[PDB]
Amino acid sequence: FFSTSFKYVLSACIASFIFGYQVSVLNTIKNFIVVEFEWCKGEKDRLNCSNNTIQSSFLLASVFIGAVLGCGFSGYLVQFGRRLSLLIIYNFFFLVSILTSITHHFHTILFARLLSGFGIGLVTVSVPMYISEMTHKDKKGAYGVMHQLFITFGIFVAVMLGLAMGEGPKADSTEPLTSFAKLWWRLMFLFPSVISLIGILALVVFFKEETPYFLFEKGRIEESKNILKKIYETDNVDEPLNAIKEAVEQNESAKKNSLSLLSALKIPSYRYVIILGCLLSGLQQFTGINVLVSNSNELYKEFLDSHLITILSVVMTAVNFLMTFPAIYIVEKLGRKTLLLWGCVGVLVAYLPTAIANEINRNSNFVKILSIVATFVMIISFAVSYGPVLWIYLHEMFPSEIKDSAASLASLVNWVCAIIVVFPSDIIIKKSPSILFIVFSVMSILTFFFIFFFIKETKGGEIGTSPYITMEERQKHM
Amino acid sequence: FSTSFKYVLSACIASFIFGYQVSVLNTIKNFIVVEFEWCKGEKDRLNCSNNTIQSSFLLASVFIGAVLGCGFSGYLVQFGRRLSLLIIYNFFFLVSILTSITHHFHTILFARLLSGFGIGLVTVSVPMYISEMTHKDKKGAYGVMHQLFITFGIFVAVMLGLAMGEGPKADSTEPLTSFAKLWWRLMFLFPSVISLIGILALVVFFKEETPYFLFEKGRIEESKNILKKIYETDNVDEPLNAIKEAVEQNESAKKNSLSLLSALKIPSYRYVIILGCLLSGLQQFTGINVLVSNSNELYKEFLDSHLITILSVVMTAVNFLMTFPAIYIVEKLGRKTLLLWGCVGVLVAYLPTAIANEINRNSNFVKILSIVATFVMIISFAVSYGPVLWIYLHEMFPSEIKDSAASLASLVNWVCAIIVVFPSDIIIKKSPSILFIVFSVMSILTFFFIFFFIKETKGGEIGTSPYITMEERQKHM
Ligand SMILES: CCCCCCCCCO[C@@H]1O[C@H](CO)[C@@H](O)[C@H](O)[C@H]1O
Ligand SMILES: CCCCCCCCCO[C@@H]1O[C@H](CO)[C@@H](O)[C@H](O)[C@H]1O
Ligand SMILES: CCCCCCCCCO[C@@H]1O[C@H](CO)[C@@H](O)[C@H](O)[C@H]1O
Ligand SMILES: CCCCCCCCCO[C@@H]1O[C@H](CO)[C@@H](O)[C@H](O)[C@H]1O
Ligand SMILES: CCCCCCCCCO[C@@H]1O[C@H](CO)[C@@H](O)[C@H](O)[C@H]1O
Ligand SMILES: CCCCCCCCCO[C@@H]1O[C@H](CO)[C@@H](O)[C@H](O)[C@H]1O
Ligand SMILES: CCCCCCCCCO[C@@H]1O[C@H](CO)[C@@H](O)[C@H](O)[C@H]1O
Ligand SMILES: CCCCCCCCCO[C@@H]1O[C@H](CO)[C@@H](O)[C@H](O)[C@H]1O
Ligand SMILES: OC[C@H]1O[C@H](CO)[C@@H](O)[C@@H]1O
Ligand SMILES: OC[C@H]1O[C@H](CO)[C@@H](O)[C@@H]1O
Repeated sequence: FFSTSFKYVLSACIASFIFGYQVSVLNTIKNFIVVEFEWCKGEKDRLNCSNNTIQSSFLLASVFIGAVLGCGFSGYLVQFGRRLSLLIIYNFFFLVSILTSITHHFHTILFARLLSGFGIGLVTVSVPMYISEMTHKDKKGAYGVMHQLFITFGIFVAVMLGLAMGEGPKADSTEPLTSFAKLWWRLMFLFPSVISLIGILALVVFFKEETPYFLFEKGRIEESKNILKKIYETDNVDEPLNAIKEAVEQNESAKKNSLSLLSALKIPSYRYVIILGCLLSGLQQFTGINVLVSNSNELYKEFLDSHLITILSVVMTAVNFLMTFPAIYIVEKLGRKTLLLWGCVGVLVAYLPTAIANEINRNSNFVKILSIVATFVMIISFAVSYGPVLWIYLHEMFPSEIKDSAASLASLVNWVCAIIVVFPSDIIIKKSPSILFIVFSVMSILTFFFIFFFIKETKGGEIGTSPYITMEERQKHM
Repeated sequence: FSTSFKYVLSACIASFIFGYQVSVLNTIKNFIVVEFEWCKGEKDRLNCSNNTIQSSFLLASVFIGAVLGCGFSGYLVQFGRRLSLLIIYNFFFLVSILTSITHHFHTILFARLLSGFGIGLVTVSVPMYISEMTHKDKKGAYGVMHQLFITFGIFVAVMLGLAMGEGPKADSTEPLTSFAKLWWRLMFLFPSVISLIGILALVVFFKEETPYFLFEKGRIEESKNILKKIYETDNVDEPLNAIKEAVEQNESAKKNSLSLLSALKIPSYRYVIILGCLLSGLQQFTGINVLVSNSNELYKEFLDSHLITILSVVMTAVNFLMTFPAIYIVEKLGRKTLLLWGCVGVLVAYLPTAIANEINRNSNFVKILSIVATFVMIISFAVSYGPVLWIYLHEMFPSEIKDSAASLASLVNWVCAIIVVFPSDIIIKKSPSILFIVFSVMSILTFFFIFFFIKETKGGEIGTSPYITMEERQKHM
């Protein structure tokens, strides 16, 4: 259904779109910066050299480290508001897009990409929590899948705009880049400025209210009543205010007992749910998803040419975008634990045979075809499950007293594990893919058993509840 | 050097960064011109048309950013004064970082645009913070600290550029020294370290907000606490009542929906608003920013490179030394007196030079007269108009529009900088007699405007203005 809840969640999905677009737009056009910026002007080949590898590694380290920092600071910025965080995100990305688009050196664009990763880190926490507190509880997951839905649409859009370009600068060539190339790569960088302005317009014109949970939590009880009546489309909103009123009584009880996130870590009951979130969020990167997102080109560069890789990237990202839709219906109909475990199964289906085949014959044609299609398996499984479900889960698994802080910590762990996985995986897939893919298979099975034994279902809960800490296991202790 | 002094110095670190970011670009610009190679397609590597165009753009970006920063600081300060200082510090930390690593005209232009945004934030936030963290009897004396450290920042900026050689020759082609390629980025970055120092100072010792704002927003007991902290005495009910009346006038004004534009329709408020705008913008018609912005362009014609070095150093040092006497005089004499004497001084500086250029444009003594007249103008501005304006704008408004109108006037100052400096940069190139006679006419006009319209504001309680009286503020619609 397209309700008021849906309009507001969509308002936040613009920040989600900027998330995805900034994740992938660098990789879309990086050959053209390598040529234009003359990173390899001393070697025979202009797209591949020592200098390019070094600096292009840093241009990803920027995104990931800035996302670590941005998720860390999202915990203290959301303290001062959710809708505020969306306006900060939009106003921030507007300027960072401008700067990225006007840089003429590796340092300025490294700075701009680190700022862009900080924006990513803000979005990761801000948008899913906003959707968590701005939605009908029955539809928390359906609309939380919209977060990842629009992230994926951002990636797909970034890939689609690059095809308006010339689809390659000759590497062996000494030919300067086309004027339209030199322009459209900067224009692609700047497009998110327009998108940011659109988000700001939508926030300031139509969707002015903040989340009912927050307003009730900060004393403005009648503004809570108003915006909750507006997301629920009725004057009768007793039960959601009961959810919010009890969760907020819990927040202030905990703050009376001085239960900061660190103090809760000295409490076992809270520490268990916290570390469960940390591990579920850090394991999302052990799929190698950003090994494929960052090095979508570098992986298949051994056995494929430019045209097929263009088409591959397009259909890969489009399949990614189209497989998030089913998750909208699955996350709610089945449950989150269910879809998560099915995702593990899909990723194992993908990785184990590539490991086996590479162990048989790395240089096999069957191995190359199998690599292509196993990649698509990983994508179809990731897009319909873990992707959406993690950001849905993290803002439903935590008690109200540490709901916001714990979510930011888990998102920080997500980006830190991205650092852990992506950068060594591109060393190992170069050396021995069998080691890599057997590790990812074992991680699929390990994560499966972890989720099966420890991870509990979270569908349908009111705001500020956890299946890990009952009500009495948290008020009296906190 | 009371507690109020500690708090105002905490705010004056931002004033230091203000001045530094203002003159640091101009101090080392030759070096960037050589690195970025804006004029390499000619025989002369420092002087060409493209340099003129892009340098004018860099200065205009700073000015436009200051306009935007003051206008936005009006809306920012309602969320906090010390908050404005924090946002400014973080902002300039990262802007100094970016300014330091720029390698193109566009990135450094964008960097200076943001630097000007922070400039405009400071221009409004810092004088207000000092206005509300000090004794009502010492608002002016501590308000000079703002401009005192501003001038100190310009002095530091010019001083550090001397550690360089100033050997990016116009006739040479020799590549810049490694230390030279390093030091101007280090100078752009130094305000990052200074921003860190300021953030530290604010967050550790000077945690409390201003009493006026705290009472404006409900924290009455914390208003009392920080009031007793700055005043070093607990029974300070009189400042609390000044705040109570100003804040009650604020709440009653918002009750009738008094925004700045709503006050513009009531003549009572519109009068003091346009007085503020005019007094604030008239500070720029002294030609002070024509000299600060185009310091080298004025004396490159009759002065050599080393001679420009010493002249800039000593006039900037004089600016800084002569901002000190205002600290005592603003409180001993008042603002109107010191303003009128400043107009006198500026006329003494310009009018002899104006007539002298018509006497003999190419006179050996006209150059000497211009040097002495420059120092007369510098001394005149630094001790009076410079310090006094930002003191005046945060005492002359009723509290219903105190912050909003203060921000509007501080904005107008920067708009007038644009209206003056660039037409001045073009006119002084043609006929200094006309420009100096116009600046002298402006001295006379400013003198009479201040003389007839501008009232004394010393000793007024916070939220008090000599233009609108307490019962007049009540005048029901
Ligand atoms: C977050 C972004 C930070 C990027 C800058 C990190 C420090 C890089 C060291 O300085 C570099 O030294 C080179 C000569 O040695 C110069 O060619 C180059 O211009 C300069 O930048
Ligand atoms: C206490 C919370 C109230 C703040 C929200 C009020 C409505 C939205 C205002 O957002 C505006 O977005 C612009 C982006 O261009 C900013 O430039 C501008 O400064 C800011 O005012
Ligand atoms: C409140 C005191 C701190 C609790 C310490 C954490 C260990 C107890 C948590 O129970 C867990 O329940 C799961 C059922 O879903 C089991 O599968 C799992 O084996 C078990 O560990
Ligand atoms: C879920 C994983 C999705 C991975 C998608 C990452 C996209 C980055 C791949 O860059 C590709 O480089 C080519 C030139 O080299 C371009 O022609 C092409 O447009 C672009 O797509
Ligand atoms: C985290 C990985 C994301 C899924 C990608 C699946 C396999 C990608 C193909 O890899 C490439 O093909 C051969 C193996 O198939 C190797 O010989 C080659 O060195 C490797 O670069
Ligand atoms: C109150 C008036 C303040 C005016 C100060 C303006 C400073 C900018 C002038 O540039 C000067 O040019 C030289 C090379 O061009 C530099 O070496 C020198 O350090 C610098 O000072
Ligand atoms: C890149 C350098 C690191 C930037 C970090 C910015 C400083 C954190 C924000 O400041 C804090 O805001 C609170 C407002 O309530 C105050 O309570 C507290 O005293 C103050 O310290
Ligand atoms: C904002 C102005 C500050 C005070 C003015 C005095 C210092 C500048 C002097 O001007 C310069 O010296 C001669 C004027 O006597 C002219 O020959 C020359 O064309 C002119 O460029
Ligand atoms: O969907 C692809 C992206 O989503 C994840 C976060 O949800 C990122 O790590 C990944 O690059
Ligand atoms: O030191 C003089 C400076 O003060 C004025 C602001 O009051 C600036 O324009 C000028 O650079």
